[PDB]
This record gives sequence, structure tokens and C-alpha cells, in this order.
Amino acid sequence: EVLITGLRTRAVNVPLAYPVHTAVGTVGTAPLVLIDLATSAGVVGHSYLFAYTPVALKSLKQLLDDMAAMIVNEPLAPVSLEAMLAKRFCLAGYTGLIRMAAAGIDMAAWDALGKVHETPLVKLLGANARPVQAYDSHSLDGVKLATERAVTAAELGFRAVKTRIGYPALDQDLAVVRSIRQAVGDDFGIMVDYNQSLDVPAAIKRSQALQQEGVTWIEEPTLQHDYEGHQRIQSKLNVPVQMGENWLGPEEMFKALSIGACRLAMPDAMKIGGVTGWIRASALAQQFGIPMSSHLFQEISAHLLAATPTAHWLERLDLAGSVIEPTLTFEGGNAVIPDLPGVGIIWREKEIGKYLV
Amino acid sequence: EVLITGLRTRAVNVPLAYPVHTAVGTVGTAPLVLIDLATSAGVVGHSYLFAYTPVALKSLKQLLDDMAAMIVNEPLAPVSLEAMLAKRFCLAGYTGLIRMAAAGIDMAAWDALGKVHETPLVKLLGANARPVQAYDSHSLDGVKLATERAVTAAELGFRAVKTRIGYPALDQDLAVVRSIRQAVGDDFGIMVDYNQSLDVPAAIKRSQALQQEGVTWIEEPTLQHDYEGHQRIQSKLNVPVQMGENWLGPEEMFKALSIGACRLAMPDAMKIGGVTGWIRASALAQQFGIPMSSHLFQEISAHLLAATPTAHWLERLDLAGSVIEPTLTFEGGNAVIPDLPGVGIIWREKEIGKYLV
Amino acid sequence: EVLITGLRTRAVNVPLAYPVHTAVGTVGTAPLVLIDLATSAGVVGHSYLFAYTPVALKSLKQLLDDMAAMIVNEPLAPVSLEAMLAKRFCLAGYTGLIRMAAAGIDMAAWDALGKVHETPLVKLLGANARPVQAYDSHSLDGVKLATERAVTAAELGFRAVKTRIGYPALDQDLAVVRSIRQAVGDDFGIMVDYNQSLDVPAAIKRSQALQQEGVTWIEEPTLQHDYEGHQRIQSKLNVPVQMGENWLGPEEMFKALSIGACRLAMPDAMKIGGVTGWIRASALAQQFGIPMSSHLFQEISAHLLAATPTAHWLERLDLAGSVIEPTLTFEGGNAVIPDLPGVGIIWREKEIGKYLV
Amino acid sequence: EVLITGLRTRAVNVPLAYPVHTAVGTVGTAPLVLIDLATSAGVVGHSYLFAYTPVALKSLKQLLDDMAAMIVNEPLAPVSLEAMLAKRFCLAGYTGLIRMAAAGIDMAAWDALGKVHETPLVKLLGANARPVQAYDSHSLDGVKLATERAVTAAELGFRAVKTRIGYPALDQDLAVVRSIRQAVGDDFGIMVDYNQSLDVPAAIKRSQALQQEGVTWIEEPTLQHDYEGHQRIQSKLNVPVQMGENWLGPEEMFKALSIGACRLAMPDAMKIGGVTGWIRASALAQQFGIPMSSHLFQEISAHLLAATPTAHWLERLDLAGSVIEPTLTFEGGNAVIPDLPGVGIIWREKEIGKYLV
Ligand SMILES: O=C(O)[C@@H](O)c1ccccc1
Ligand SMILES: O=C(O)[C@@H](O)c1ccccc1
Ligand SMILES: O=C(O)[C@@H](O)c1ccccc1
Ligand SMILES: O=C(O)[C@@H](O)c1ccccc1
Ligand SMILES: O=C(O)[C@H](O)c1ccccc1
Ligand SMILES: O=C(O)[C@H](O)c1ccccc1
Ligand SMILES: O=C(O)[C@H](O)c1ccccc1
Ligand SMILES: O=C(O)[C@H](O)c1ccccc1
Ligand SMILES: [Mg+2]
Ligand SMILES: [Mg+2]
Ligand SMILES: [Mg+2]
Ligand SMILES: [Mg+2]
Repeated sequence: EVLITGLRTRAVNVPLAYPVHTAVGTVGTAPLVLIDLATSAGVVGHSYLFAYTPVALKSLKQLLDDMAAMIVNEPLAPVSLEAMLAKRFCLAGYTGLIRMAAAGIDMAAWDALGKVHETPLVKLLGANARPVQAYDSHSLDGVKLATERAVTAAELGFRAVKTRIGYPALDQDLAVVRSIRQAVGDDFGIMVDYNQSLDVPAAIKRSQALQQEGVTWIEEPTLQHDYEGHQRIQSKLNVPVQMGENWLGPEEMFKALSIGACRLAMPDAMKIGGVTGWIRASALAQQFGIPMSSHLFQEISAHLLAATPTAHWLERLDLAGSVIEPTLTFEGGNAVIPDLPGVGIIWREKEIGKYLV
Repeated sequence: EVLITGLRTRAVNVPLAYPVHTAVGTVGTAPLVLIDLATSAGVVGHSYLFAYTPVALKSLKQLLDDMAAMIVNEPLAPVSLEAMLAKRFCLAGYTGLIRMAAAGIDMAAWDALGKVHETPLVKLLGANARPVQAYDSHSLDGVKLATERAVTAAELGFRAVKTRIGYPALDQDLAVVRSIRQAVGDDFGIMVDYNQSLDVPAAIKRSQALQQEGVTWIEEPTLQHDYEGHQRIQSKLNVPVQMGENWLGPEEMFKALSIGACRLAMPDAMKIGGVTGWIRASALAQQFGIPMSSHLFQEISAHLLAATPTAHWLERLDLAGSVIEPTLTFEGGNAVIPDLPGVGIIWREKEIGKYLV
Repeated sequence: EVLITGLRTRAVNVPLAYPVHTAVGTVGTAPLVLIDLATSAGVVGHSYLFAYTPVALKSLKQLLDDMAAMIVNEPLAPVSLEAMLAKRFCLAGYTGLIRMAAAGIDMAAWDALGKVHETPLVKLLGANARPVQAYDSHSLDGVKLATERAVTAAELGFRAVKTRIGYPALDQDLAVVRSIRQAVGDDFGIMVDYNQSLDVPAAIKRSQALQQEGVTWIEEPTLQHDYEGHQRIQSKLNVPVQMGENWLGPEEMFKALSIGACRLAMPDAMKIGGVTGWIRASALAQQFGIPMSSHLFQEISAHLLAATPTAHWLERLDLAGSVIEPTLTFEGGNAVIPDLPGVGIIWREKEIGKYLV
Repeated sequence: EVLITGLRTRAVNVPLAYPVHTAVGTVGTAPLVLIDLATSAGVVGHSYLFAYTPVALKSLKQLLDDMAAMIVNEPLAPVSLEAMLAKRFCLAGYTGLIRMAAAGIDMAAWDALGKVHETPLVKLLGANARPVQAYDSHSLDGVKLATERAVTAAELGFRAVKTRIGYPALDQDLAVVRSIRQAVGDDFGIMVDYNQSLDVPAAIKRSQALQQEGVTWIEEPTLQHDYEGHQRIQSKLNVPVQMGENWLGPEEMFKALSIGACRLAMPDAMKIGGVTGWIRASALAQQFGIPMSSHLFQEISAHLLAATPTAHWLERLDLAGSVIEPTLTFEGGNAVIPDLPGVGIIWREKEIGKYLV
């Protein structure tokens, strides 16, 4: 009955509202691939993929264009499509870029499904829309800018910020945390992200000093793939260890949870396998007793978390704002699902034209 | 937008096409509760619950009638409804009869959801309909009747039968298995169910003799709740141990899988928590590497298994055939989802009137 | 020789001396089922069941009335009766409402046994009566009422109170604990109950702050069924974790103890399987090294704990006081078994008439 | 001193000497990317990457072309280069296509290193060249062709063949194994590959029947990423379980070995991280006590295995034969390293021109 009839992809480099500071330098643009999934019913599903670095952007788009042939003419049934792709790529390696690509199709396919039934994605998954608490995600900004950005966030109504740390000296990490605290008061959440930059012993030492400061969570303290090493750092902390943005598929999350690597999880809608992967990851999180937050893709995450038993926080990081209408709104620090079928992503065609690669 | 506006329940005692023989005696009827879930959209969701024994039938219906007040006027959103009930019953004990009842509402609620969107349940879950291999489930029938019933099943096209064993002597269990084999040939599957009737040492002994015969699986050899004891029996077998019909909620299945109690799982749609519980159990089965079959509720299971990554077998045991139209058909030993919105359950009002309790 | 000859049940809604405050609102009545077990010897055993919510009350009574047929004419031998019921319900699910019902019959059957031999239950179990320290159990009462109620308890001679916590902010939980402490002095015990309301990370954080305050125990911090999650919270505390009120049968307690979920146990006489289940649970507690307290059913618990090797505290929460004579007395904060055959439960027929449902 | 000065890549689709039969159909060509790594010393390193499917070929080449900018002007020091890339891709995901690409550069970089020092790679790694036993790798060929191909292999001097199995029926897998055996005699090795096509229970059953036949190893019986599931199948076999062709980096091999997933390993030079990854994987294999064989890349594997303490077999599967000179020779079933600097890969420029994509 409803068939997929085409796939069109466009690679852009969009400006970021909040340039992200890093050890290297400032990055003011995001490399995205926009996807349009056409169907025999006259509706188009939409989604986007984040490439992380301009180095992979063209390659990601080419991969997607080359896979269009496997999905054109298949029924618009995301669970069954996902099983087919996992089988086609079983030798090449259903992970990395290939898995991300497939996740792109899944999210667009679900968006079209919601449109066929004229219903918001959240409702198609069987849950009600509810606002989700969100925190504003900042970067490796230095004491002054980090403080400045936190003050603005509280001004906009957020009740928590995420800062990135990992300066050369521990003393610099703490300066930043303290300056934020002083300007925002003691209620306020302050999440901190190490972005995989420390070895285990250094992680235990810096984390215990931070725990004494009062942070909400300690995220990705060491190499993302070393589960066992995250479990060792967690074993010496009261504050929770957060991770999950880099799990490629729920079978990687299962491995890390099976070992006790962390006390909080934050899957990335794209890497986790789209809507289909997320539903799976949510069942796991529920059973292991782990609060689950999101990483990027704020548009679809708002819907995904509402249907997530252990939902915890939504990460506000607006990558695609320049090319999409602002249908997701934040009120009182909570993300509010818009009442539009699918995920509610609507392109600003005019602008996309400017950033085309 | 779509609200639940009423709940009506009717308790019946229906005749069984295949009287089930047991150690005690023959049972020719099934105690069911039919549920009708009305909604503000003009559609009615339907489902049924199996009470196992007439002893619990009135109590089950009374429980459901008494909970109608908590769900009337709530939005028709099964995932969110399920979370609310788990919270209302957190002190009483969200398990047993209460959990079964809630599972009744979930299945009816999902059936209504499929009707609101005029789509079969399988498609609403995001998968395509596909036929599912099914095996015909018989009872503790003795050599002659068990053989007879197997021959008929193969005549009707099935390619596997389940017999119940656990006679006073092992030698009787084997007589039955061998007589079936001789009449159906070596290709044919022969599943055997102990229904929790042996202690661990007796299970290891009888199972190893059966493994030598050639059975497809060994199901519930000891008390259902002794996970660790199932893991011990499994540790000495090549043939797989099957179980799962008695898990109340995916959190019980999680416990048994975490320990390696079995190599096959067969959740019961009602005890597992309905459609919402099943989706959860399917994610777990996928990650632990376990083929997953169904227990009873053949109507909705056909749809559920099509959306189940590790689907394995559908259990044909027609409890409600006397009061429902035969929309599910078996062709070539495979169950075929009917193309009707929801689950495809349509009452035979006329007959229900006869079996009313 | 002594046979069971009848079962009569009456469902009531009794007033509580101490209205229990909850997040939802105040509850001033308890839904109970009273049971009378008649015997061929001319004696009647008595017991009661607590239904938790009015939603389950009629269903519980109907279940009991429907099972009377299986026990009428059986010998008055509680251990053998319990084995028979566990076998009749092996498919339906010997847990939840069914298990509670069976536990009702067990307690009444033991009460009749004590009456046949004209001896208090404690003595029939082979132990001497001894007073048991008891603590007064209060609710989610707020700083003012919680303090008030604690002061009264100390006035009545108790040397410990249980308060329920789990306010929206940790700071509210602590305010309450501190206000109580200030009014009762530092000797005094202060137990706190979370009633399953926190996720694991939140439990570790709030518990460590409370441990610093000085509480006696931290009870049910997270979902009752997540044993592994209780073990994680316990692993980061010095103060003990308490739980057990929700174990359905000693086979659930065995599972939680096998994993180290807690350092204290407090089985509920009804859910644990009656007198027969308790004796079993007491043997387990002894071997795992766990002090064992009671949950509700103060009348029979006084007798049960005297025969319990690791007995610890008796929970004073008078559910049935309105319809039973006050034969159990508290003197000097210790419950005192009355010297009457059986459990010493004697109905106030007059009043029961008022609360009948 | 020696700098990398350029990277040129060419995507080809080469004919295979031995068309590979699969469940789907016959594939007569291999999608490869050839890499030329230029250096300031006047030497060019060469290597190739296998893309598995034409779907990923253009994307792989584009990725490599886009990363050339990060390596141009860096010193020709493969260990240090590899650390730099692992750090650049730490957010995107250093695995999948990105990891394969980086592995392409590593192998070419090592080939150039051997050329700068005018020495064969094996000698630069500190070991002597020695012949390595090799087995001829065939496909899902059916009884007749599989037998035919085995007979030819023995004619050419090989003393072992690998066949792929996984037919719809176990009986078909065995027919093939037996027919081969009959034509090659009992000495001969017969390896069998399931290519991830069975679930765990089906793997245990089919493997035990094969073990009875007499195979050398059972390779990839279930999903490659389910380590724990491979460990379960291995636990019921005497014959060893082989796997490793799909490990992306030694950190995935470490995970599988840490759990006992298999008794033999066979890393793939490209997926394992090139020469730098292999040296690492060889140290692990040595310590866990596992014989280590190769998967594809026969040219460089011959050198790699000579420096590998637990070396076991070399897999003969000639993907690039159409575009490279035949410097690697097989004599007496043993691969013989050629005496040429680097890996000994020399392009047939003329032909490459024909297969260019
Ligand atoms: O958690 C986060 O937001 C960061 O780790 C992050 C990683 C990659 C891109 C942007 C942001
Ligand atoms: O697996 C099965 O079918 C049996 O265990 C079974 C149990 C309860 C009712 C009917 C059938
Ligand atoms: O431990 C306790 O007393 C509470 O958890 C409690 C639970 C249920 C009913 C009353 C009281
Ligand atoms: O081990 C082997 O050779 C096979 O698994 C194989 C896999 C992928 C490509 C070619 C061959
Ligand atoms: O530093 C990072 O977070 C990363 O490189 C990044 C983040 C957001 C946009 C572009 C690039
Ligand atoms: O023996 C059984 O399977 C069980 O008691 C039963 C099965 C089917 C219908 C009624 C009762
Ligand atoms: O909140 C509770 O403790 C529970 O709902 C309750 C307790 C005591 C009587 C009635 C109900
Ligand atoms: O079936 C396979 O082995 C795989 O798809 C393949 C192998 C060799 C060349 C091309 C493709
Ligand atoms: Mg992060
Ligand atoms: Mg069964
Ligand atoms: Mg309590
Ligand atoms: Mg292979």
C-alpha cells in the first residue's frame, strides 16, 4: 500500500547560533545532510544527519544517494526496512557511517508515517505529548564566556546548562564551574562534559574534585569505547557518570549497560538507529534502571522522550535552526512538541539554497 | 483529542474445539473476560483475557469493572496509560491479576488506535504483515489421542505440534513422543511441555532422554519462578529449554534472561503487559540473542510477531473461537494477518449470549 | 480428624485512627476483607486481608468466596493446604491477589489451630512470648504534622517513628527529618520510607544526604522489583537499606537476598504467604545474616517475630482497630502478645456492621 | 625528514577469478579503492581497500580524498599518524568506513617505509620471512561446484579449503561437507563459514552435527557483534569457533577475547587498523592463547603473519589479482613473501584503466 518512491539528499554547511569553542579553535558551522523521503501517498518525510566534520560530509551524502536504489519501491514500514538494511550490510559492517545513513532513512520514514496518519509522531508511538525539561548546551568557552552564556540561559528560562571542560589543569576546569555557580545560584543545574579527553586515573582525580563542587553529571570522561574504564571511574564517584552519545546501535548500549559503565544514558537519535533504535534503547534503559536523556536532534527527541519511560533531560543544541522553521518552542525551560503531523520539521527552502555544498 | 469514554466487560465460559486433557481431567471450556473499550472517536477497541480457572473469573471481571473509573476520560494513549496504572498499583503489587487486567485495557486500547487510523496493528507498529509459522498446541492426551491429533494437524498443513508430557514414568513420556514421530515422519517438529511438573534432577534426566529422541524444545520443566533451576537444567542440554508464558511483565523476563535460564522465550501477550509490554520484551529478546515465540492470544500475536526481530513460532491454541469471527486464517501452516484495522477481532454477539456467566 | 467446614468473608472500609497523608491526598479508611474459617471442631479461625485500594476490594473478596469450594472438607493442616493451593494455581500465577488470598486462609487456619490446642500461636510454633520493640508508623505529613505525631509517639512511650519522605525537593525531605530530631532528641529512632519513589541516581544522592542526618534506615528507595537497583544504592551507603513489604512469597525474598539488595528485611505477613510463608522467610533471613522486622498485621506479627531468630522491629500501624478488640497492647514501646489461644483476634461484631461494603 | 606529500585514490570494480556465490546470487567483481601515498623521499607507498559492496565504493573514495588534507605534510610515521587520526575522529566515531579509510593510509604508509629502507615489510617489523600455510577460500557453491573447486585446490597443492554453508536445511550443509571429504580424503582440512546466518540455538544444533563430520573450524555462526552469543555456542563445542573478520580495531577484538567468544581469531588487515592495528592484535592474541589467521589482503598478510607469534593460517582469496602483479606465490600450499621492499604490491597500470569507476 504505501511505498517509498524516492530519496533526495542535500549537503549543507549551516551557521551555528552559538559558535562552538574547542581546544583546536572556534567552529561556526555544522555539516548536515537533509533528507527528503518521497512516498506513493503524496507525502514527503523529512530528516537530517549531522556529519560532525566537513571531512565526512560529501562521503555521507554520496553513501545515502547510492543506497536509494535499495529502498525505492519498498513499503513505508520502518521496522521492516531497518531489518533489511541490517541484513544488506551485515558484511560490510552495519555501524559507523552506514548505520548513521540508515538511521537517516528511519527518521524520515517515521516522519512520513506520522504524515500519512495526520498525527504527531509522539501520538503514533502511543503516548501523549508532555513538555520535557531541557538544558542549554554550551562549549569549551573559558570562564568569562561560559559564565556569560549561563546567565543568558537562565534569562531565557532554562534551569540547567552543560559546559565542556578538560582544560590543561584541573584548576581551570574548577574555575569555570565555580564562576558559573556564583552567577546562577545553587539551585541551577550544571552538567559538565569531558568529551573523552582524560585517562582513567586522571578522570577519577578530576571527577572527585568536581563532585565536591556540585555538578549534576560527569559526561564521557574517557574514551567512549572503553566501557570497563567508565565503570572504574563510576565506581569511585557518588555523582553520576553520563555517556551514550557515541553508541552505534542499541547493541553497543547493551554492552555498556551490561557492565555498569554508567548511571545515566543519553543516546543520540542518529547513532542509536533512529526512532526504531530509540524505542529499543528505551526498553533497555527501563530495565537496567537508567534515566535516559537525548544527545542533539532536539526536534525528534522531544517526541522520543515523551514516549520514554525513564526520560530525564532534553539537550538543547540547535544545529539545524538556520534551515528549519522554529516549530519546537521552549517555554519555562521545557521543550514543547508542536502540533503538526510527523516530527514537525519544515524546511526554509530559501535558506537551504545559501548553504548548499 | 481522542478520549476513552467507557469500559464494558462480559465474563463467558466458552467451549473449546480441542478439549484439553490434564492430569486431573478433561476441561472443555475456557473462562474469558471480553472487553470493549469505547472512545470519543466513535470506535470501540476490543480484547479478551483468559482466566485460567473459573475460580478467578468473576474476580477478574469485577477488578476490571472497578478500574474503569481510573481510565474513563483519559486520552487514548496506551504507553501513557500503562505508566499511570503502574504508578497507581505500585503499593498493591503491579503483577498477577492486576497486571493482567491492565494488559487487557492495553490491548483493547491499541486495537482502537489501529481503528482510529484505519490501519492494521502490525502496520501501526511500523512493520509489514508477513505470514508466521505456527504449531498446533495439544494436551496431556495419551499415546493414541496424541498421535491422532498430530496426524490431523499435519493433514491441516501444520508442520509442528506441541504435546504435553510429564506422565508418572519417563517411559510414558517417550512412548508418546515416539508414536507421534512414527506417524508424522522425521521432518516434523515436535515440541513438548512439562508444565512445571518436575524437580531439577528429574528434569535433567528426562530431558536428556528426550533430547536423544529428537524434540524441538523442552518447555517449562520446573517451577516457572525458579530461573536458576531452569539455568541448571539448560546447562546440561544441547536441545533448547523454552519458557516465558508465566513472566508477569518484561521485568520478570529480564531477570530470567539475565541469568541464562533458557535459550528460547515465549511471552504471553496478556501476562507480558499487552502490546506495550511486548514491544519491550521484543527489544530484550533481540539483545540477549533469544528467538521469541508467542503463548495463546493467537489473534494479536500474529501482528506482534511480525514486528518482532527474533520472531520464531506462533502457538495455535484457539481459546476464543466460539465468540469471534475467524478472521485469522492458517494457510500452509502459517498464520495470515487479516486486512482489517486494529487486531481484527469481531465479536459473534449471538453466541456470546449463550456463554455468559 | 479436624476438617475445614466453611469460609465466610466480609468486605469493609474502616476508619483509620491516623489518616494517612500521601502525595495525592488524605486517605481516612482501609479496605479490608475479614475472614472466618469454620472447622469441624467447633472453633472458628479468624484473619483479615488489606486490599490497599478500594479498587481491588470487591475483587479480592469474590476471589476468596470462589476458592472456598477448594478448601471446604480438607483437613485443618496449613502446611499441607498451602502446598495444594500452590499447585492449583501453578498456571494462573501463584502470586499477586491469588497469593494474598491464600495467605488469608493460611493465617486463619493457623489461628484455628491454636484454638483447637487452646494455645497462643507463638507457643504452638515452639517459642516463648516476649515483648517486641515497635515503632509508630506515620505518613507523608509535612514538617508540622510529622513533628507533632512524633512528639505524641514518644509521649505514648515509643522509642522510634517511621516517616514517609520523597518531597519534590531533597531539601524538604531533610527539613522534616531535622524537625523531628529536634523535638525528640538524639537517642530516638527515625526511620524514613521513600515508597519506591526515586530513580537510582536520585536515591544515592538523597540517601547520602540523609545518612549524614542520622536516620535509622532508608526504606524502599526505588521500584520494589528492581533488586539490582537496590543493591546499587546500598553499595554506596553505610546506613542500611530496608525493603521486603512487597515480596510476594519467600521465593521473591530469596531472589533479592541472593543479590545483596538490602541489609534489613521487613516481610508483610500477608504477601509473604502467611504464617507458613513467614516461617520460611525467617529461616532465610537467619542464614543470610539479615535482621527481620514486620510490615502491617501487627496482631499476628507480634507472635511471628517472637519465633523469629533475627527479629528486629514491629511496625505499629493499626489498620483493623475499629473492628477488633484491642487485645494486643503496647507497653513501654513494646508490643505484648495477649494470652489468648490463636492470634487473639476477636471481632467487634457491632462495628463491623457499620463499615460493611 | 620523510614527509607525506600526496594521496591519490582510484575506485575500481575488478573481476574475480572465482565468482563468489551467495544466497542472493553470483558476484563476479570486487569494489576496491587503490591508494598511492607519495612521499618527499621519491617513493610511493601503495595499498588497497575492499568496499564489500558497490554501494559504499564511491563514498569510501570520497572520504579518503577528503582526508588527504589532514595527512599531507605530516611525517611518514605510521604509529604517530594513527594516533592523530584516532583523535580527529574521536566525535564522529573512529570505526566503520572512517576506520577502514585510516587503515588504508596506515598500510600504504608502512609500504613506503619499507621502500625508504629498501627492505621487505616483514624484515622491518624485525622478523624473518617464512612460508605460511594457506587455505583456498571458496563460496556458497552447492555440492557439485564446492566439490569441484576443492579438487582443484588440492591439485594446486593446497591442503585445506574453506566452504560457506548455511543452506535452508542442515541436511544441505552436511551434504556439501561430506562430498568434499570424499573427494579429498581424510587428511585435508575443511573449514566452514556460516557468515553470521544462524541464531544461537540453531548454531549449537548445526555445529554439533558438523563437529561429528570432522571440520577444522566453525566460523561466524551468529551475528558478528554478539560476543556473548558466540561464547555460548563455543561452550557446547569441542571443535573451535572462529571469528574476527569484522572486528573494527583491536579494542573490539579485546572485548570479544575478554569474554571467551572464540578459540581462533582471524583479524582483517583493513578492519583491524592496518599494520599498526595488527601488531597490536597480535600481542593480544598471544596473551589470550589464541591462534591467529588472516582474513583477505593476502599480500600484506603473508608478511604480517610471519611476525605474528601465534600465526595459524593465511586465507587465500585473491581480490586484487587483476590489477596487481603476482609477486606473492604459493608453493606447496604455502604463501611465499616476495623479496621486494615494502609489501611488494606493484600495479598493472594498463588494467586498472579498464576497471575504473
Ligand atoms: O554532548 C554533547 O553535546 C557533545 O559531546 C557534542 C559532541 C559532538 C557534537 C556536538 C556536541
Ligand atoms: O504453553 C502452553 O500452551 C501451556 O503451558 C498452557 C498453559 C495454560 C493454559 C493453556 C496452555
Ligand atoms: O512500610 C509502610 O508502612 C508503607 O510502605 C505502607 C505501604 C502500604 C500501605 C501502608 C503502608
Ligand atoms: O571469511 C571470509 O572469507 C568471508 O566471511 C568473506 C566476507 C566478506 C567478503 C569476502 C569473504
Ligand atoms: O566540538 C564539537 O562539538 C564538534 O566538533 C562540533 C559541534 C557542533 C558543530 C560542529 C562541530
Ligand atoms: O490445563 C490447562 O492447560 C489449563 O488448566 C487450561 C487450558 C485451556 C483452557 C482451560 C484450562
Ligand atoms: O498511602 C498508603 O500508604 C496507602 O495507599 C494506604 C495506607 C493505609 C491505608 C490505606 C491506604
Ligand atoms: O558474499 C560475499 O562474500 C561478499 O558480498 C563479496 C565477496 C567477494 C567479493 C565481493 C563481494
Ligand atoms: Mg557529550
Ligand atoms: Mg506451556
Ligand atoms: Mg514501606
Ligand atoms: Mg568469514
